Amino acid sequence: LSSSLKTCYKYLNQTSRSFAAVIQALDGEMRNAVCIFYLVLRALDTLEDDMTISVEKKVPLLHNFHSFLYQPDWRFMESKEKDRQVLEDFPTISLEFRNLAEKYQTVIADICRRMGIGMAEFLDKHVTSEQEWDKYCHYVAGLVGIGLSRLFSASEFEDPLVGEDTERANSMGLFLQKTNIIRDYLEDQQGGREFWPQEVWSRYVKKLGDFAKPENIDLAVQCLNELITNALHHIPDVITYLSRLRNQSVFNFCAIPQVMAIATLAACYNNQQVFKGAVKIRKGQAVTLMMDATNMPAVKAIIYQYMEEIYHRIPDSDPSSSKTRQIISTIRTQN
Ligand SMILES: COc1ccccc1[C@H]1OCCN([C@@H]2CCC[C@H](C(=O)O)C2)C(=O)CC(=O)N(CC(C)(C)C)c2ccc(Cl)cc21
Repeated sequence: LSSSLKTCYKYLNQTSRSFAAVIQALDGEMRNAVCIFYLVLRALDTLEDDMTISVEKKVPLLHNFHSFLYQPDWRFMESKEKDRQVLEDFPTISLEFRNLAEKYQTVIADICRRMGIGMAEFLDKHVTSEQEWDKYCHYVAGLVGIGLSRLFSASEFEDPLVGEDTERANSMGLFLQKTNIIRDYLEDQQGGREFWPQEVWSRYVKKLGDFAKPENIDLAVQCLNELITNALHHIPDVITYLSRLRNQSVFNFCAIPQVMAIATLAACYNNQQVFKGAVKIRKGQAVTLMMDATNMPAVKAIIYQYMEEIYHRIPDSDPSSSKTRQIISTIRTQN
């Protein structure tokens, strides 16, 4: 490994922690292409996230980020976020980008161009409709699923359908992103961020911060249940997506995040604790999920088990109850 690629893997371990191993297990040219894409997206996210960067400066940064990949000297020295090293040392990451085969460079660049446009559009707004929530999630997450899929197909480790079916790929990203958004309600509130869709929360309370107050806990949990029900709608696509993967290392890479998201949603379902802190699955639970999630029968078994758990906890008076039961039933009877 060049020193510059070695530095990239150091940043990958610093940024992705124990998921770094799963990336490092990817076969052949996939390994480096995903590592670099991971880092480049981390840089883009860090720009988007940084509230100390003004809108007039942020918009050009997001629009032009795809171009910076091709500018050997481009870096950004003014960030105040946790992962700011990937921006300060962007030249090292962009050098390794430019060492990828062109078929992987062009995927990453195109994705960054489109994600930038979409991120720039949401600087000025909160998410209103569920349709807008899917549009926002496409920009920040769904496009990541689509990019990764295109790397898998372009490397020829997976059939071209994996890269072409943008909707199944998009669903992979939306499932993770909506799960994060749901779970991070309170941490977001405290950082002054709002991602729950206004059209949903506005039917329970007047302001989204209201869900943190004790008198509204019943309403908060109803909204939580409704948004979780929304996220579950992506699981048929997730199953379809995973069922097409033929490469073991790619399977594990895609499957492990999804089962951990499923278990997280199950933990969060009808759970007051979402409104008081960060509900997380136990480390030993996570490890077992990661070790188990390596073939379709086992992933389906995990999904069905957590969905049955949710099913049996649905309160009769929950306003989303028959929608929750309906999507769980669809998932169960598909595979
Ligand atoms: C659409 O996303 C995928 C599709 C197929 C395969 C992998 C991913 C995903 O990585 C897995 C999620 N993840 C870990 C996995 C282990 C448990 C960890 C935990 O905190 O519990 C979280 C990540 O660190 C990265 C991440 O969150 N995203 C998803 C986003 C885009 C919704 C923010 C991500 C970013 C870039 C790249 Cl190159 C991949 C990924």
